[PDB]
Amino acid sequence: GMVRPPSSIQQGNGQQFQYSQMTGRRKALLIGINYIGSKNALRGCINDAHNIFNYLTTYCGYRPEDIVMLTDDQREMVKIPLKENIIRAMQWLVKDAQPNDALFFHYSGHGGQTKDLDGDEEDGMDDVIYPVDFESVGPLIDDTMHDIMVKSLPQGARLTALFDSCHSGTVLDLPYTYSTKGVIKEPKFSPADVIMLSGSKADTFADGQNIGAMSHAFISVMTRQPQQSYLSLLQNLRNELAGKYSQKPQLSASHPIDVNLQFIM
Ligand SMILES: [Mg+2]
Ligand SMILES: [Mg+2]
Ligand SMILES: [Mg+2]
Repeated sequence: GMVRPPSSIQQGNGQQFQYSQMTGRRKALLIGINYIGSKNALRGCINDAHNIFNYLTTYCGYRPEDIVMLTDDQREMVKIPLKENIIRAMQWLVKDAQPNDALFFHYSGHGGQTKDLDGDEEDGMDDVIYPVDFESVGPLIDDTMHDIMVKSLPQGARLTALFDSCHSGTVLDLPYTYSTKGVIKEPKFSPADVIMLSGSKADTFADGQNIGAMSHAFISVMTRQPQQSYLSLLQNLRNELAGKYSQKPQLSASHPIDVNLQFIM
C-alpha cells in the first residue's frame, strides 16, 4: 500500500505545517489565455484549461458548479480572464477554506518578470502572470497572488497550483522547490499545504512553445497511474517531458515534503 501523509501538525526546519488529507471541499480556478487577435497570441492555452477541467471532473470528483474557468474566447465578460476577474476568482477560490480542503489552481498563458519598482532592492523583479488585458492594466504579480491565495489559507488546506507558463516557485513566494535531483531551493511561513507544479525555464513571450507542456504531462501521468508518491510524480513527469521539451518538472511548496508520501489529488 501507499504511505499517506501524516495527519498531525509537522515541525520541519523551524516551521509548523500540516498536509491536507484531501477529504474536504473541491473547488478550482482554471485560467487559459490565448491573447486572441494580439501580437502575443497563443494557440493552446484555452485547450489546456479545458483539459484540466475534464481531468478534475472525470477523475478527481470536482463538480462543474465548483470550478471557475476564465478563457478569453468567451462572449460573457465575467468569464474573461481580465485582471479584475482573476483577482475576484482567486478570492472566491479560497473563501471558506478549511483544513483538508482540496483547492486547485491552473494557469496557462504568458508569464515573466517585471521590475519591482517600489521594492527596496535595485534590480529587484516581481514574478507575474499576464491577464488578457495586461496592455492596459498591467500584470498580476506574485505579491497579490500570494496575498489572496496563500496567506488566507488555514493549516492543512491544500492549494495545488499547476502553472503551464514555466514559473518558478517565486510566483507564489514558495520557499521550497524539489526536482528529480532532490531539494533545489530551501530557506513568514504558511502552515497550509500549498504545492505547485511547473516547468523549469517577460520570459514566455518569445518562447511560447514551452507553454502548456506541464498540464499535458500531469494529466497523462495521473491518468496512466493514479497512485503516485511525490517522488514518482516528479520522475514520471520528467520521463513524460524528457524528449519533447527542455523544461524539467519542479515541485514547489510552502513546506518541506517527504517525497515518499503519496501525492493525493
Ligand atoms: Mg513591488
Ligand atoms: Mg516576488
Ligand atoms: Mg499546448
